[PDB]
Amino acid sequence: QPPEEVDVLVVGAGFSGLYALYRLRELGRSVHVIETAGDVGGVWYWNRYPGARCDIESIEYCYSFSEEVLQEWNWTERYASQPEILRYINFVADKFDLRSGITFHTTVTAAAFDEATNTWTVDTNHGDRIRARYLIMASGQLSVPQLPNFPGLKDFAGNLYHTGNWPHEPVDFSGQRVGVIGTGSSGIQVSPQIAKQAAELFVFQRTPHFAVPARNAPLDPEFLADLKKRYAEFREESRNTPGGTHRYQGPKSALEVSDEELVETLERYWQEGGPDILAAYRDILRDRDANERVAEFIRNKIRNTVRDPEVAERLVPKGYPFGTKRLILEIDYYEMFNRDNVHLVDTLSAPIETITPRGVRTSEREYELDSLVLATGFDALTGALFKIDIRGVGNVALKEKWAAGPRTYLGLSTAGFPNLFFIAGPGSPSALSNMLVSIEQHVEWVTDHIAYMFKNGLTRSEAVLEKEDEWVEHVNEIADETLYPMTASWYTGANVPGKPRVFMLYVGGFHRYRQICDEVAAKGYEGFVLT
Ligand SMILES: Cc1cc2nc3c(=O)[nH]c(=O)nc-3n(C[C@H](O)[C@H](O)[C@H](O)COP(=O)(O)OP(=O)(O)OC[C@H]3O[C@@H](n4cnc5c(N)ncnc54)[C@H](O)[C@@H]3O)c2cc1C
Ligand SMILES: CC(=O)c1ccc[n+]([C@@H]2O[C@H](COP(=O)([O-])OP(=O)([O-])OC[C@H]3O[C@@H](n4cnc5c(N)ncnc54)[C@H](OP(=O)([O-])[O-])[C@@H]3O)[C@@H](O)[C@H]2O)c1
Repeated sequence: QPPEEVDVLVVGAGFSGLYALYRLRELGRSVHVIETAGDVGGVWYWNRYPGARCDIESIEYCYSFSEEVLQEWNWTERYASQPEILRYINFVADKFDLRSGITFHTTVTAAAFDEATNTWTVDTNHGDRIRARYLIMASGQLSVPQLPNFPGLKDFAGNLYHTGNWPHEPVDFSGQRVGVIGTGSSGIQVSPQIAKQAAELFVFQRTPHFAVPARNAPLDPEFLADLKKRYAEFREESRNTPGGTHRYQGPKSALEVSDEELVETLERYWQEGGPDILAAYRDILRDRDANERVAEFIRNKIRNTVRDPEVAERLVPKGYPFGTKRLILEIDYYEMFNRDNVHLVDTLSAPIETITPRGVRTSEREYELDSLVLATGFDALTGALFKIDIRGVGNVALKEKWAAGPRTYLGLSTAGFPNLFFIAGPGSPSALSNMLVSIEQHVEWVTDHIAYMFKNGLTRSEAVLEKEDEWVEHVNEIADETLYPMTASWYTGANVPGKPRVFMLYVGGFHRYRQICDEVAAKGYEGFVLT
């Protein structure tokens, strides 16, 4: 399959890769995609665990580049399940004939820039060697699964799973003793599903994460049909926001309100369900005292959800500000702890010492299990790039240049590595926004930039070192006026032993970040040198 030479090579056929392929084709450029999976979808291809589902409403979490897709697709529920989102992606891939520009089952292993010819040379684990003028890394944010770091993993005699690499056949847990290690979004979704089959489920929790009710519901096909009438308009309202959704931006400070107004307001959000409570007051993510008032409200709801008070109290998040680890949407997760066959193992109080052939040993006891499910997250934001031998000008490795944390101009490019773009990764809003908004804007800005280079007969595009250092300082400085750096999250690299602890995302909001990108492009790509 892959061509020997191409204007642009794209790595990844998730949402980012697919749109890049599509837009570059519309721009008359030759383009080709390489993708490790057997088919399209990215995260929605790999994460097939039971209960997988989006936590941005279906009507917002979708593409907007095609009116036809917008008119014809029918979402069915407030939050789409993984199988549904996979169906939407295959729909889009079919409509635009995308598979013809993609090599599947192939991992990019190395890429090196050649200064003499201004081109990337890209190698794959099949021994393919492709020459591209431009290299676009659409390889994802949460795409390399992280195992936890525990001795004895290869000794466990039962069945071992990671939610990011879930089998393609359903997994039958009927009558088994099952462990789940991890209580982020993945563990919160997969656990209630396993609880329904397992003889016994042990949920091994380290830090409790904050979760609020999803309140999933059927979508009214009326509502849908009206939405369709003004769908493009509705999406531009989402693009003019900090978060890339219709979330209300609460104008008040959580400190200014009385306790009663605070409870009556938070009750409304709690009842309506969904993540919008994050923007209920302007300073929840800027001030510890404001944050703590909302945090206490959430924590009280949790204590009131679980009958046994001792168990309830082990579920209550402590030690970090609400919203600074990704807020989770839960569906009958806290309720699940009321069931007889469901056990919370608090591993802050009894740390896991080892996995054994039988199960898990903590400092207090051994748990015998037939299956162990790892909901332990991902090597975020940089994990997928670091799996590739990427070499830039003067043979600098990206893995070395970014060894103290990612260094980029606008998150889009890094100096010393010309003709290379990252889609929706570090240095940009990325997962701080609805990713379909983040992704569409980067794919357009990059592919426009490329078209602009061909139009003008230029062949080399590079971020100016001083602009990149200035950008990094800026990212760091605005993060430091929020509570985000205060907490060990995958946003700061806490997912991975030994990884540098640096908050990796642009927090100033999608809207502002887009303003800045447009202004840069409008000045002919200021902070880039084009030759
Ligand atoms: C389970 C899950 C649920 C999510 N829910 C939401 C949500 O509700 N809202 C939201 O905004 N975001 C969500 N996200 C974030 C998600 O990352 C984005 O929404 C979006 O799906 C990412 O798209 P992408 O194409 O950029 O990357 P991906 O979907 O991850 O696709 C990248 C692809 O690149 C491939 N690849 C990587 N390295 C190589 C290589 N070296 N060679 C070849 N191929 C390679 C991978 O196999 C993968 O298929 C979720 C993430 C996860 C993991
Ligand atoms: C709904 C929806 O859209 C959806 C669904 C799924 C994913 N997503 C998106 O992807 C992101 C990642 O979510 P996730 O759940 O896969 O990963 P996580 O958030 O990194 O939680 C990892 C968990 O494993 C625990 N843990 C880690 N190491 C450990 C160890 N050594 N020992 C024991 N435990 C270990 C870790 O414990 P602690 O103390 O917090 O480090 C934590 O409990 C999400 O944020 C969304 O962006 C969205």
